[PDB]
Amino acid sequence: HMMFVHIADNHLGYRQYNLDDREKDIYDSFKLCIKKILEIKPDVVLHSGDLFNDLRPPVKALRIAMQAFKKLHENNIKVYIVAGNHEMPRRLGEESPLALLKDYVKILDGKDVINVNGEEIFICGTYYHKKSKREEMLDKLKNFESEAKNYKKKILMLHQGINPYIPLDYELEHFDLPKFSYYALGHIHKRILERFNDGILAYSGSTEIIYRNEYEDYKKEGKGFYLVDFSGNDLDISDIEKIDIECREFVEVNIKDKKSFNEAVNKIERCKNKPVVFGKIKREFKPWFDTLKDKILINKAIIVDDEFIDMPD
Amino acid sequence: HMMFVHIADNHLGYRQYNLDDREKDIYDSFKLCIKKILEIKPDVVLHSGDLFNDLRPPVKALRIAMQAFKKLHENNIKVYIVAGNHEMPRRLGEESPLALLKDYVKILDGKDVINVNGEEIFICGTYYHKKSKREEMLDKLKNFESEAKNYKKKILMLHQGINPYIPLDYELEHFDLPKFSYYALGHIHKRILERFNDGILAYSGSTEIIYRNEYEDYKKEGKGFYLVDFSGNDLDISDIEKIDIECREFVEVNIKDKKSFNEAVNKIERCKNKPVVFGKIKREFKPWFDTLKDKILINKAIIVDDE
Amino acid sequence: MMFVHIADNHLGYRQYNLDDREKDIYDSFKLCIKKILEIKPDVVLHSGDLFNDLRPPVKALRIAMQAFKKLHENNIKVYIVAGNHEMPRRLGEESPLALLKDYVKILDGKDVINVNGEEIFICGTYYHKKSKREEMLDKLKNFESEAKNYKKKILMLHQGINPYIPLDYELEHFDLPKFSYYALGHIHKRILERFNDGILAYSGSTEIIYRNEYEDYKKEGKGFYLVDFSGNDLDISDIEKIDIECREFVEVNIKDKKSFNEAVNKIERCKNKPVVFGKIKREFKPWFDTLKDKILINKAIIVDDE
Amino acid sequence: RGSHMMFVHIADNHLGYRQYNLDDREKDIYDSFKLCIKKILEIKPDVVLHSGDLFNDLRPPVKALRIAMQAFKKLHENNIKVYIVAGNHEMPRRLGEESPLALLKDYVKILDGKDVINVNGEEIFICGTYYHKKSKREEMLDKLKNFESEAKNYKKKILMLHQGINPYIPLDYELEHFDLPKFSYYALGHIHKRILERFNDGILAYSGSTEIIYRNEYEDYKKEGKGFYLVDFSGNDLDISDIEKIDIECREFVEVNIKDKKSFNEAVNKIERCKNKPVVFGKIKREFKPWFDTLKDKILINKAIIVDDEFIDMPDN
Amino acid sequence: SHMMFVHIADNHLGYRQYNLDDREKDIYDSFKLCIKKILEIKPDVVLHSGDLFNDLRPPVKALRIAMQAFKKLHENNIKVYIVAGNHEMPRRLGEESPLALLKDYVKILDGKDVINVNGEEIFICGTYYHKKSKREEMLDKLKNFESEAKNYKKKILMLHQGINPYIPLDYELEHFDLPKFSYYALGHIHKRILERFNDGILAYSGSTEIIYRNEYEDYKKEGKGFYLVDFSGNDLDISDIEKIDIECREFVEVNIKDKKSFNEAVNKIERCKNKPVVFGKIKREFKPWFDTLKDKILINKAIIV
Amino acid sequence: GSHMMFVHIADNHLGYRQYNLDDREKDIYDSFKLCIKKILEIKPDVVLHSGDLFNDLRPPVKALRIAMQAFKKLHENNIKVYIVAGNHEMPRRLGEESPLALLKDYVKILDGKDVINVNGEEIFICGTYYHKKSKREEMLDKLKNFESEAKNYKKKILMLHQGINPYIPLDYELEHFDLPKFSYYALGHIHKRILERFNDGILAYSGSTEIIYRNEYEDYKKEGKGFYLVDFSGNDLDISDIEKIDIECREFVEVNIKDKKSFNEAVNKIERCKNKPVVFGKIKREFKPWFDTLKDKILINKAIIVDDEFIDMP
DNA sequence: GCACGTAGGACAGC
DNA sequence: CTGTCCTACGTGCCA
Ligand SMILES: [Mg+2]
Ligand SMILES: [Mg+2]
Ligand SMILES: [Mg+2]
Ligand SMILES: [Mg+2]
Ligand SMILES: [Mg+2]
Ligand SMILES: [Mg+2]
Ligand SMILES: [Mg+2]
Ligand SMILES: [Mg+2]
Ligand SMILES: [Mg+2]
Ligand SMILES: [Mg+2]
Ligand SMILES: [Mg+2]
Ligand SMILES: [Mg+2]
Repeated sequence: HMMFVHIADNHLGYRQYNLDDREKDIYDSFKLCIKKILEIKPDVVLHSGDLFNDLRPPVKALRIAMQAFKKLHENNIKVYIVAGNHEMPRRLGEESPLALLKDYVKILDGKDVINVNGEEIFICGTYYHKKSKREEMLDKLKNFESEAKNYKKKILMLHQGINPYIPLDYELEHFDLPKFSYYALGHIHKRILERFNDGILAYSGSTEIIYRNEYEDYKKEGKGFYLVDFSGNDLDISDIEKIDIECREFVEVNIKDKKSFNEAVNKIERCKNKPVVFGKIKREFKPWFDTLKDKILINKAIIVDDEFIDMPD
Repeated sequence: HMMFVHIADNHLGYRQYNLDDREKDIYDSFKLCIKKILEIKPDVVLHSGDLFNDLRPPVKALRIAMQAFKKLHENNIKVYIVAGNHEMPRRLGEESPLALLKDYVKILDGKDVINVNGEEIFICGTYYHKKSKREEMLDKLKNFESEAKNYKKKILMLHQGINPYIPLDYELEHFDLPKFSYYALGHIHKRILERFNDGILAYSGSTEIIYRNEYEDYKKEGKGFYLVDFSGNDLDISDIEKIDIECREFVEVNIKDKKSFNEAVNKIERCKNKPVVFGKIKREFKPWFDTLKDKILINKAIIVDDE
Repeated sequence: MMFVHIADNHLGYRQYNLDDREKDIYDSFKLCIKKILEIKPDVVLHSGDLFNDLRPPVKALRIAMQAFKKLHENNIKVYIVAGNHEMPRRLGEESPLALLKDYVKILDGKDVINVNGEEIFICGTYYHKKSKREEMLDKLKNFESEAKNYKKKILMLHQGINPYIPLDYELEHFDLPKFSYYALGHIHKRILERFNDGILAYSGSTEIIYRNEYEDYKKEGKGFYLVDFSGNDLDISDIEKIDIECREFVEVNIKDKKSFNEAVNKIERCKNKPVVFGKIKREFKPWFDTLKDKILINKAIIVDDE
Repeated sequence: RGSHMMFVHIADNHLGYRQYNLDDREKDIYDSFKLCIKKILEIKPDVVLHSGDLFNDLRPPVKALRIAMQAFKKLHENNIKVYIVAGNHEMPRRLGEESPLALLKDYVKILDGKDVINVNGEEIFICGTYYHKKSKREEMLDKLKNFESEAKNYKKKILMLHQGINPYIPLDYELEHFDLPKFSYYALGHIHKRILERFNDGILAYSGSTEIIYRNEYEDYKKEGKGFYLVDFSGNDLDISDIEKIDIECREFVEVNIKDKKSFNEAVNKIERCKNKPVVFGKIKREFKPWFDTLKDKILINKAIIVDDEFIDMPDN
Repeated sequence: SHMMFVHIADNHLGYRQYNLDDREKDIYDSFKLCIKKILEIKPDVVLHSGDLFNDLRPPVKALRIAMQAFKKLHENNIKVYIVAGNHEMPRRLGEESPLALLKDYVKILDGKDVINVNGEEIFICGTYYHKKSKREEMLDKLKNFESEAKNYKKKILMLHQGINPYIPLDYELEHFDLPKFSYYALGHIHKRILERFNDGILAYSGSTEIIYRNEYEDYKKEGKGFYLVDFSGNDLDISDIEKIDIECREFVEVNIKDKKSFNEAVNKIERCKNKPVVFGKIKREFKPWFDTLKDKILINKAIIV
Repeated sequence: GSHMMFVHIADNHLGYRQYNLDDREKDIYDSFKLCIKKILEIKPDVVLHSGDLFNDLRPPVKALRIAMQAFKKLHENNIKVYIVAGNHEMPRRLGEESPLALLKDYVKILDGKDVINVNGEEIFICGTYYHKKSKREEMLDKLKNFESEAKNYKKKILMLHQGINPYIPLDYELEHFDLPKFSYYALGHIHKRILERFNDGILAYSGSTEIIYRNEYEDYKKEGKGFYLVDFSGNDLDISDIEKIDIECREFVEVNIKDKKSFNEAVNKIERCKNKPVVFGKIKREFKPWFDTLKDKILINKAIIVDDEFIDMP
């Protein structure tokens, strides 16, 4: 009877390694999500910020974003967004690139109660605030709890890092946020879904490998977005699907012998799309690995001249 | 039966001296033109490029731009634009911010025939080319006249510099461009209107003082846009009205004595808008002039420790 | 006090011209070193044949230098004697042992090492040929002279001694003076036993160099010795032998179904992909070729006879 | 001369090469190298570019390794940074095999990419790569363009390579001259003759071999002399005028053509005149052979052909 | 003793710094001062390593002084050798060096010559200043000298160049360029340099006056003048080399930043025995005060701030 | 005989480099060295040099070499030499020295009197350097003092380097009536040969030893360049006792090529030359490339090209 | 299908 | 008894 999508951190227009192919990769994976959300046709899409990677994004990025969210709004899919760190103006009077989506998307900086078929469900959220302004936020957060006291299904949207989920730094502590049915969170690029307070907290995670860390969460959790159903009166992890998205493959290598060289080539041959390779290659195997340049997107491996006597337990 | 607007070089989002106020100024003068164009309700608006000052212009610039061209298209005014030096991509696959206006505007890189009341009229244009590709351009230009041979009222749109009107550099020589009724030109920020070939050539000029030099052309010719009627079969200067737009005034000073100082105070009081001051002021007169810093936009004046 | 006696690694030896085999040698060597590093003895005595050639592969050299650096950085003093393989042949030719000069003391005489907290006398010399036995005897007698007033004395040599190796040998058992411990090398089988009121040892090679060494690996095991020499006297009881896993070799004689099953059983029972050698009847050839994925190399002779 | 910047371009020492199976010749190669090294230490440049073939073999004799390691240590200890590219001789063949260049890892930077060196007080871009074959020229072009890309916004750019370039060596060659982008200096090796000349908007150089490795190198030894280059690169532009060529004393070779008393006496004169027992080669008439056999003590090795022919050849003037 | 000889260079006759009569006179006077001491010494040979004149066409007075000097030196049956410096070297073909005017008193060196002194026989070779560009030629030139000196025991080389260790930028030759000679009579380097080199001893006589603003302190540390080697015995070393220094114009450096540094200025300036040249930096506030004593000073061309 | 003879030479302008040509600078040298040679062939008793030996105050070194080479050779043959400083050789700045100074050991620079005793007579010489017109006053006083000391002398010679009013219209430093009665007037500042009786005696300008300005050529053809050879054997001297030594020097041909004739006259005149001539004058544009055929035959072409079509028909 | 080096076996010793 | 032959085969270039 009801379903909604939690996505965030697309970082539209990010250009890793200054590679054209990569800027494309970000766009494509985004469009892939949009296609899937259009295939799913949920009632709501919660977007937890960092739609754009920059404050003044390339025209292609804006074209795609506007193109996409128009297509969603035309399919009677309601979309809520909170501005991420990257989308927050710095000069006075400066506008967010999110402003271009004003006609297809609701930018959240307060409460809103949305009536779906056939239920009535409460949403509140706010833009990215700094660690500096945490005090400011607490009042805002408490005012949200206040107006949500009498609501059964209440969703909170935020673009911050919460203390256990992100070492240093973080803007909020986990005991800072009130009881909500679902926590649509965004600033953290790894996939996080788990019970919290008396409900369920979530980071949708980035939709492509944006920064240097995300390599293992790609294999371990996969990148994409969440699809919460919220059909019944209760919600648990059991009613939350993770939609995965194919994106640029990264293979990590540690070529030190004939075996590790072949394991590398196997991993590379097995890739559907020309991978980004990283890790370490011993000097002695370097020119031999250079034979795979046709089969590889870019080689970001450190070359090691050192002769190690490393032996296993 | 027909009238149309030639505007160009608004340079949206240019932020002169890194000043907030200057970026506003540019917005303001643009939005004024749009209001005045709406008060006029012409049939066509020809925009000869450099609409945005940047390739990835600020968000406010894009919102202003889209709202403006929406407001024009919803009033059934057809708009043509050609991309200027500033709106042209560098990388392959980089897109022009003009593309964000695709829904209200025809971006020209070829011909198009527009049917007015009750006439049929030929328009063609192309984006900004470099001097380097002049040969390429000649081919393009010759093909336009060919496709226009049997047309009586023909308008050509370009965003280039033409050799007599701008010594160095320029991309085309004036004898490069074929016979057309009207030349909708851009890239030269001063107002230029004069007869040419067997028709009438125009540079609409910038809609605000972009560089410090264009200041006197504001004083001397005035900045804004053109309103050509093109009602009869022939068109002449008599049928071209120039719409002016008030914009930020600049004051030049050379204060070494009481005379030039008093002239300075006079001109500053004489200004309608808090002026941008530049020129020379003697070191000794420095603390005396700082009394008007609240009464002035910005002080970009040179200090002279001698004369 | 404690010390390690190792020898005959034959670094860079490439048996059957096999990549995997040259590796095997490196690997077992690096492993002894790791094991030596986990133990952290005071001294490491190396009785020669570290390298298999005078101009060993770059990797072998690279590995060796790293190894002894790591040992020297852990304040373990290392003595080595030049083996037959490490001895220059044309005049002016240099030994690959020279590349280790900064981590290792190459022995051609005496040296007294002060440990915590004992004082102990070491002597040794490079590999001499049979030809120079006369020469060597004097050298040994010169050692005995300088060691008379010393309590704990070790002799390092890389030779074959007459009883321990039928043919050939450079010294007779009665050629060598009385020492506490005879740190010897050049015989690839493990030899440890009391001798001349002391204890004589060949550490044995650290990998299967010749196909002959095949059974002594299973029967005695390859690696090195760990002598402590803590007390005033030392006996076999205070010598630990560290074993090393290495390449297994299977012998075959396939002429019927029995010997075939003995072979496949022996091969599957192997921990590391085996080297097979021996005799196989021609009629069994394509049938045996089914196991190449489970085998390193097949050096068996094919027999067209009845 | 100075400077804010200076560097030495050396290559092709072929350490451990043993020509004619002569101990003496093997020594010669060693000696001349050491002499280059000594001269560099007296010069004290900021950088030393070595364009490969330091060693003649993949598994070089121990003496060569010690001499080599000693040399680059002594250079590194005097804070001269050394960049090297792998020559044909130093490229591993079996998979996993190591280059003897690896033994210099701590004193030398092996180039297979870009690197920007900060000198006092200038900033200069260096790039290079190991030896590629003709077979992999395509592979190489992409890499070379990648250098051109990464050097455009750089002022001083040096390219290091160990290949033969098409005009400079008819057949064979791995690259064509139009393959390589504009660089300030082309630090090249693999052609054992001394080559220096302007090229593109810059200057291309072969340091040449530091001793007579193959039997061909004779005349360029006499005409150009073997050793290395010393470029200063102090100013923003560089021309030949700012490139000094350091010569090196090495084993003398005399070419002889003994056909009469004159040519015989001229042979003996050149040989007696030699500082070091020369390698004699060329032609000796049969009739003069046993007479020349008197000088075997005075000669390193005699590689001259004996000619039985009686020529009635006569010159005009 | 039985034998002695002199090494001098870089007088730069006719240099007129800041267009001052007194400066050009100073150079002259100091040159003539050097000449006086050479006459007091009475050596067997006099070696001059170039840059005697500052230009190829020097003023007539400079030409007069020089000729007069060497006339006075040649008349004592003292042999003199010279090699052409950078400044004395012709540009057009057919253009002559002013040294040519001294042919009657002097031997200009561009090759070998064996001189018999009392009572020994000694080998001299040298050549003029070559450019960096022509280093190759020079090496060949040098190689031919070594050849003709191999069988000679006492061999002296005369050159006017910068050698790589002794002068970073620029130099024409590297120190390993020059063969073993008994004495390296060098020029073009205005600072005093004397030290052993190869199997012998290399020397730069240094300028006889302060040409550039740099040379002020090197006059204090090494002293300016020329070298006097005897070479009577079989061996040569520093032990047999006396250096005659010559009194010349004092230079004062200033940095007036407070009353103290000003007082330090007055102390050093009043300390000048000879009408001083003042240079350096002066604070805006302190300009007029020395003008009370400006009559007591030669010229104030200190950096303008 | 005789008992006495001497040479009057002047204005060699040594180191002059006309048209910036190596050959011209050489020519000046060559003609000078030739004179010295002829003087040595002659072996006169005295040499009077009326100034302008050098062309500048700072002459090129080659010039100084050649000059000194010459006067030493003259002084060593026991020929005493007197010289006066020309316009060119007189210092301007205070303390500046004359290039004449470099010749002190072979030559006497005159700025006063000196009596030289010959075999077996006693004869008076006086002279002075070049003074400007402005300093004529000084000079007249100087001159009265010269006439005064020579009154009781029978053989008295005057050396000057000036232009005298009739012999040179404008400008001149002295009037002809400015100089006193002397046996011989050794004069120099005028490059043309002038010899004539004057004040019961004889005045002479030796003239330049080469064509310094483009004008002097026809004066060379008509009078010839070189020096004078005076004997002064009797108490009086007249033209009869003055031999004029001529010197071959660089020929200059003037052309005025306007027609076929004038062109042919040009080619003839050039071919007739012993030495590749300096050509000057006018050549019509139309004849330029036809005249370019003679480049091998010519030292330098300094003719104006006239494109103008003149109706010049007298 | 080729080439190349290493290994491995053997024969020559003044 | 070092030296060097010969043959055999692993491994990579390649077509
Ligand atoms: Mg983010
Ligand atoms: Mg974020
Ligand atoms: Mg423009
Ligand atoms: Mg514009
Ligand atoms: Mg062994
Ligand atoms: Mg052994
Ligand atoms: Mg090579
Ligand atoms: Mg080579
Ligand atoms: Mg000099
Ligand atoms: Mg000098
Ligand atoms: Mg005159
Ligand atoms: Mg004259």
